[PDB]
Amino acid sequence: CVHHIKRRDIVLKWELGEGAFGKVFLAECHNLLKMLVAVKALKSARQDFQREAELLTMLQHQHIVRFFGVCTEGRPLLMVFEYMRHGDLNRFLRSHGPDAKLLAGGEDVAPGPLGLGQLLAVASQVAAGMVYLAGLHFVHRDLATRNCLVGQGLVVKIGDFGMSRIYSTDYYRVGTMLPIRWMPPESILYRKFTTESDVWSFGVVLWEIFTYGKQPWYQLSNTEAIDCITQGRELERPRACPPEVYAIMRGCWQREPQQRHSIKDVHARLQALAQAHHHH
Ligand SMILES: O=C(Nc1ccc(OC(F)(F)F)cc1)N(Cc1cccc(-c2nccs2)c1)C1CC1
Ligand SMILES: [Cl-]
Repeated sequence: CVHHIKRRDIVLKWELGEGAFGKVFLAECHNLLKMLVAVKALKSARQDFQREAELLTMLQHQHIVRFFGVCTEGRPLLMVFEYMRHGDLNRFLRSHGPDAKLLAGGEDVAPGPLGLGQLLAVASQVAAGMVYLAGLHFVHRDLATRNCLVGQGLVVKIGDFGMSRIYSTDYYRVGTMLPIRWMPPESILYRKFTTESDVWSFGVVLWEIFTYGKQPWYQLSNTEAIDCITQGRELERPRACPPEVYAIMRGCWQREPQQRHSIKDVHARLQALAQAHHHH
């Protein structure tokens, strides 16, 4: 079922970044539809790549980054994805925040912070991707803005760099890299990962969106953040966050996993708020 792509049809442009087990390149792909694509090159490694390819071929949704296939005939092994021009959502939020004008290039279009409508549109799209994954009983385990991508026209989709571990500071070593600031108490304490720990992570993503990409618990060390989370401390309402949006975050952050609101209900509430603000 996995689509295969000839090595001749992939023209590497430049290396975007690299991690311990992979390198990501911007490339052009021929006879796929010239087309820009993001290519992951693998540094057992195989079989894990094969399971990954099968999984990415089955995950198909408007808010999941598009996977086009693999290149296995030759070395290294390649995975081909659509190119998301505006990069990862954490960097996107940080570059479209209150200090956007200071950071902007001279030619940037209408520099300034994203407005409420745009922030709800980002939030609703991430929630839609999570509704799809929950429907498949798929647990992401690392939902965070660094793992979402932004395309032209404020199109937001869920991904997973794997190599996120630029963002090494967002993970804590115990003893495996865990994104503790995005995790609920049961995941930090017992590594219990479920659709309910993903909804908790979505509440944290909502907080990152409304703080224009700040790191959750930024004032705290990893050990201090683990202690705050397990003690039940809640992140502060962001200045740009309306009370209705903070109530949605609180619904994702109920201590008992079974008490957390479903991602379908969270998505429905964000869509309703986005609809109510469209003309205002
Ligand atoms: O996000 C991924 N991979 C990935 C996707 C989906 C997925 O399914 C799940 F459900 F978990 F979401 C799992 C893993 N990337 C990053 C990625 C992809 C596409 C474009 C871009 C860029 N375009 C511009 C600057 S960077 C980057 C791969 C490492 C390549
Ligand atoms: Cl509330």
